[PDB]
Amino acid sequence: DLKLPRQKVELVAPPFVHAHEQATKQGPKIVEFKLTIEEKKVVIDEKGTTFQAMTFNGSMPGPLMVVHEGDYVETTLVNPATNTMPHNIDFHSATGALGGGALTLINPGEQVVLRWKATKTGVFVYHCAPGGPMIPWHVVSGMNGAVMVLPRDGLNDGKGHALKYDKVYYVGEQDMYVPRDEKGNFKSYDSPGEAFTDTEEMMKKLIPSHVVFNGKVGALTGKNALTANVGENVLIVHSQANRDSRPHLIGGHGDYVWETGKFGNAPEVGLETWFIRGGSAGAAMYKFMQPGIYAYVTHNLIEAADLCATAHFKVEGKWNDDLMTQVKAPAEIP
Amino acid sequence: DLKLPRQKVELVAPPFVHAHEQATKQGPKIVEFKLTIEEKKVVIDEKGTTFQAMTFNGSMPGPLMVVHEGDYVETTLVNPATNTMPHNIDFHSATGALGGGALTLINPGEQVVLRWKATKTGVFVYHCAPGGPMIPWHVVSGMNGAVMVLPRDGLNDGKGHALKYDKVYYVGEQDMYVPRDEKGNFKSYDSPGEAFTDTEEMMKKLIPSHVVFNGKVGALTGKNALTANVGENVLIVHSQANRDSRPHLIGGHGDYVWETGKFGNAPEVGLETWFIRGGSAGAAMYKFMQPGIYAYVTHNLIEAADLCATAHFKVEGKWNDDLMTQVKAPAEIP
Amino acid sequence: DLKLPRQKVELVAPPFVHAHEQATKQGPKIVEFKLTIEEKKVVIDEKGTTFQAMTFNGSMPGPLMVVHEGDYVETTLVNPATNTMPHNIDFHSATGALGGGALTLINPGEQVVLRWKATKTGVFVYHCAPGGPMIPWHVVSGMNGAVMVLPRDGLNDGKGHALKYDKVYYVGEQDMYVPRDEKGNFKSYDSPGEAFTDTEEMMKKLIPSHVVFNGKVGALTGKNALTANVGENVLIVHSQANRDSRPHLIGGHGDYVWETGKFGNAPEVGLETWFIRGGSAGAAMYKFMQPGIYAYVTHNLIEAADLCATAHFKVEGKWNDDLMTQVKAPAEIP
Ligand SMILES: OC[C@H]1O[C@@](CO)(O[C@H]2O[C@H](CO)[C@@H](O)[C@H](O)[C@H]2O)[C@@H](O)[C@@H]1O
Ligand SMILES: OC[C@H]1O[C@@](CO)(O[C@H]2O[C@H](CO)[C@@H](O)[C@H](O)[C@H]2O)[C@@H](O)[C@@H]1O
Ligand SMILES: OC[C@H]1O[C@@](CO)(O[C@H]2O[C@H](CO)[C@@H](O)[C@H](O)[C@H]2O)[C@@H](O)[C@@H]1O
Ligand SMILES: O=N[O-]
Ligand SMILES: O=N[O-]
Ligand SMILES: O=N[O-]
Ligand SMILES: O=N[O-]
Ligand SMILES: O=N[O-]
Ligand SMILES: O=N[O-]
Ligand SMILES: [Cu+2]
Ligand SMILES: [Cu+2]
Ligand SMILES: [Cu+2]
Ligand SMILES: [Cu+2]
Ligand SMILES: [Cu+2]
Ligand SMILES: [Cu+2]
Repeated sequence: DLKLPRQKVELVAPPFVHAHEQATKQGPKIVEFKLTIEEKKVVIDEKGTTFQAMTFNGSMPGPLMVVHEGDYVETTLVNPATNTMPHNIDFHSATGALGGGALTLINPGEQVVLRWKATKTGVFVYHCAPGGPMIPWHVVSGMNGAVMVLPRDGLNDGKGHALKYDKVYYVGEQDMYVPRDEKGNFKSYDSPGEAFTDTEEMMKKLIPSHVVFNGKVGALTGKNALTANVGENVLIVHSQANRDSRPHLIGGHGDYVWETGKFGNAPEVGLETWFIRGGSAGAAMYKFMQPGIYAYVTHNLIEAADLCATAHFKVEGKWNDDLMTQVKAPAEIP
Repeated sequence: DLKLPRQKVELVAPPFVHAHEQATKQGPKIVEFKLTIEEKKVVIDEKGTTFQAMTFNGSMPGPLMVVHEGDYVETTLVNPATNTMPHNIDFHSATGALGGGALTLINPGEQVVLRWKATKTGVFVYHCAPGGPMIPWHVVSGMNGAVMVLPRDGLNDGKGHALKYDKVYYVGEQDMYVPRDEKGNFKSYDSPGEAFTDTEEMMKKLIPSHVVFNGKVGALTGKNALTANVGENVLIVHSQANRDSRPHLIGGHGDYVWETGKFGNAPEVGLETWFIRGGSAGAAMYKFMQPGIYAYVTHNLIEAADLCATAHFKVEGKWNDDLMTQVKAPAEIP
Repeated sequence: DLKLPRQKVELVAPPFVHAHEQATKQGPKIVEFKLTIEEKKVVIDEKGTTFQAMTFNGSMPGPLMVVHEGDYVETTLVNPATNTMPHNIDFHSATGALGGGALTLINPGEQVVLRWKATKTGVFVYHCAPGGPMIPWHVVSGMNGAVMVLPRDGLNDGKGHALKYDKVYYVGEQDMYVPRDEKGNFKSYDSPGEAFTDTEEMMKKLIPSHVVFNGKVGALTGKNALTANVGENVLIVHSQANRDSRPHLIGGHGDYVWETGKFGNAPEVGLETWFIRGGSAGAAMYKFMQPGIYAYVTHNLIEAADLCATAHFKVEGKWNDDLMTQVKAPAEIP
């Protein structure tokens, strides 16, 4: 009975985001997405530690879905027969039926189609939630992503001025719980099922072994560093489906920050470090002023440097000596 | 010398709240409350784990006290001779004498009467605080509740519009520290005193064994689920006297949220998950749009599903297919 | 080429703050500071536990630096030959080069001079960040402080009214990780280098042994209690470079709070407890209304009472019985 135009989106793997308009003259449409669940053993660190991951579309985090307020989001969720467990999807952006979870439980070999109306603006978590103790387990195994619901007029600063980003990145942070054997090495498992008992015991102690961006230590460094140029306004969407995080751009700021992630609220300005509550997404925009390398971290520095939670930006452009200068290089003390 | 009318309140056990007006034409009064401390061994989980609780009025949390700005709150605190320890009360809503703690220390067999002027609006924690290492121990043993100080004109959205709730619930979250014996079973103790040494050792490691609403795993489920109807605006007051929490209504939102809990500040709008700082209360209101079961959790999902921190709402009314619909039920993949 | 007047500041040890103007008619200047790194073994608790500290200017936290928006901050960082490690400095208030860290790495026997323009108002962390796993280690060893960048018109409430403080204190909170030996006693080490392996292993488990203000349990109690008088407006700057905190003034409030610490945002009003995200500074002002002793804590009460995180205020003036009174002193129950 819903007679609106249909638009398909081709999702892209994080940290990139599929093409979209900020402000739009389009009216509501039914925006069609497909997510295909993949359970797979992956490597999560430079030492070769393995992990029984469970993913939407093969990635941790799942891809960012972008729509506008008043759109209808129609998702085909697919659980191929090559998987071992039931799965579903809960959208924090949606209203009713446990976010959609109560309507989307699918066994291996099945698919389901859910539609929800995007009545709330902001960035929001989505995650699997099959029931009971499976809920945390599927989430901390990687089954979480985000969806961004933009105002049709684009973003604003709460004082009448438009805020337009030149690019957007999606940083999904994942707390992981990898058990150790008696001598202190990380364990490997043959299936998610086999990993479950030891993983749950560790989970209940509330200390992760790894905290990573984009699924692996170092994922967003080297060839895969984030990039910008001086003068570019970059939006960084950050999600954490289970545990708090405190993002910080080393050498920069959050010029405009929605730490609770919801665009009906004005952004805060000029932040050093912001806070993503476990179970949410937030967003920060920054206009780069200086070239060079920046690190984007959670500012629990133990997590950042020792447990995996560091990304880099490589920024091109001209150095601004008015903003910062080395007046005297390192020299022997007089 | 204070010549105002006196009004007695009959407190009720959480999650319910004693009857009160939102907006009022009454001027200030002296509002009289009684709290009677009870130390008691209770069951906190479905496996029969026991716990040496210490409570105001027999409940965890202690009952919600509701007054208006400019009222005077006169509390008779009673420590019956059947208890073993000294106790007191600190109101975060009050000014002076460590919140009242320095004026209310009572041995078993004694009572005291404290009056404080409600000069600050919002929801606030109250808790026992007898001195030194006893302070955390009495709090994490259950000796905490909340008090709500309403504006005399009721709540507003910060943009001129009244916000009236149809009902209010009080969810008190309790971090508990139950030691285990060598083979890994929870220990039982004959008295709070006997539980103290092992409990303190565990407390200092900062990981709870249980995180519960209303004193027990499953307290706010089944016959004791929270309830609403589609179209009802429900206020949920959430407190945590010792440790952070991140509330989330699964399948809903926080339409208007005071996460720091203080009504002199405008609410934020349209939240997915909010944050209650340890040592505070916050409040969220939501107008239900869909029938069915909702879960109200802390969105550390390990705490929610595995350590006890899940409540349910059962909501009656008509399903709204515009907001959400299952377009295609689970089916075999083509 | 920068032709502005130069002004030297004599830094003072926390919790005190060097003399400065709130509102000023001065235009921009180059404000000159010196920080001299000291590695030293210190006592951190009343039991005599020792700790391999690394400090700016000999203190934990490092001293508060105060300037105005648009000033240039020129810091001479000195690493004497008596130290063992390289060190640097990252200012969260600065733009570029990892906050200055990429321009300030100095070996023992060297110094460097960095200048940055104070373009962002608020309170901000500064900390050492030499690279890799050294970053958390130097920070949690004590190498962090703060800088306050005031508006030239002083502070305001966001509604047109000036907020002038009568005094300001700087409370730096430090999470410390002191390993234990087999029988459960804290270990002592002969050098920071020797402490590193055991300290890193503990750090990665994310539970501190101590959480202190001003470098030691009890530092801000007794002779060294903070002080005020009834009617005095006190600003409390609170920093935490690595881990979250939840400040609370027991018996008081946060009348005006910048919990994210940034003066381009209006303060929140009337808070009980606020939240300092790890990697940030925040600020709260309170006008004292009652004499007596107050405690200033993190409201994880286990951390406050058992791990070290309690300061006192001693406040002089006249008791206000309208705000609070003991109606009936402790007496036997009728
Ligand atoms: O060497 C036997 C001795 O080792 C312990 C660990 O201290 O257990 C190890 O050996 C057992 C027998 O091979 C294994 O099953 C166990 O998993 C391993 O830790 C003791 O329990 C045992 O007495
Ligand atoms: O079987 C004795 C042996 O067991 C240990 C634990 O490994 O201690 C247990 O037995 C002691 C004597 O009964 C108890 O006091 C103790 O509480 C219990 O754990 C060893 O310490 C002991 O050598
Ligand atoms: O008494 C020897 C016995 O003690 C253990 C600890 O259970 O190790 C202790 O003694 C070793 C030899 O002196 C020390 O190196 C070690 O540091 C200390 O804990 C056992 O490993 C050993 O069998
Ligand atoms: O070696 N097993 O944990
Ligand atoms: O290189 N020393 O001045
Ligand atoms: O068995 N005692 O912990
Ligand atoms: O039931 N299978 O389409
Ligand atoms: O006794 N060494 O940890
Ligand atoms: O001192 N008893 O009332
Ligand atoms: Cu799943
Ligand atoms: Cu969720
Ligand atoms: Cu008590
Ligand atoms: Cu308190
Ligand atoms: Cu250093
Ligand atoms: Cu930093």
